[PDB]
Amino acid sequence: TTKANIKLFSFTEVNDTNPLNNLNFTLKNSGKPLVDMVVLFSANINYDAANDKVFVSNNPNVQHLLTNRAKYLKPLQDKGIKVILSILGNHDRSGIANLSTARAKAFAQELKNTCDLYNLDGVFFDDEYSAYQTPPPSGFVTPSNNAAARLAYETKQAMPNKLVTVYVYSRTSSFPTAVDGVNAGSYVDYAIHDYGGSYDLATNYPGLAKSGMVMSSQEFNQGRYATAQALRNIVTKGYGGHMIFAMDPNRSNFTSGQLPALKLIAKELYGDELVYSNTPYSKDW
Ligand SMILES: [Zn+2]
Repeated sequence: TTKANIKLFSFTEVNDTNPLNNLNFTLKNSGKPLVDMVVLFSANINYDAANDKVFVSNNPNVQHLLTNRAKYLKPLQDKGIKVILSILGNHDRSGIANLSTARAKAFAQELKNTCDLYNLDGVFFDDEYSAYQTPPPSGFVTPSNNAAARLAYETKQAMPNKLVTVYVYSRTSSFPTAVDGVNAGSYVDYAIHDYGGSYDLATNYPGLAKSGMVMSSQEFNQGRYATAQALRNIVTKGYGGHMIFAMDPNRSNFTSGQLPALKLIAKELYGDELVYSNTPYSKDW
């Protein structure tokens, strides 16, 4: 009748897959889409040495989708699916976890600009691949969860109506110290576990409610799947979401690995049945 209030996050590797594939899965009884949020993986954080500015760097694949958002993103949004832009390190001195307070304020502004320009629903922070320097260059600090917390906090302040989501990994795995006297629960909307993670996040992000905790993420390319027991645990403990990374009906493992997992999610999380459309969406770029 109605879809359970457990959000399914689907991370689409834009270098490989068309995000419209997220439309191909429906819940038989409720008639609703299986996927609640699509994360475009991923844009990058980069440093412009000339203007000493940190900026959102989009590779040709991300750019393609943003540029053509009426084609690739609007159809998701029209169905009520939220579209989130991931931000990842990109081999230079800048990253998610080493901005000074001033730089964090400036980057949060950049994020806000990007989200406004392309009508994005929020961001996902993943602190990986930056080439952090020692000692820290000018306007950068030693990488730390506290510096990451500052960025997440400034991002929320810049766009209070949009989603701020973080990875339970590296320096965004915990924000135990208030920022300007505000707790994590006040600026983080969702914290997403690394593959198979299932522990409670309340102490990692003080103030974060169970509804903001995304558990036992699956990796559909590598074939790292959740058990039925792990999914039932989400329902019985009252957690708010689940995540799947790199779903792609065009990959050779779809029938043998992906589909059975998607059917298990429909059953265990939503107590319903999966309907797969069988609509081709290829990387047409
Ligand atoms: Zn690279």
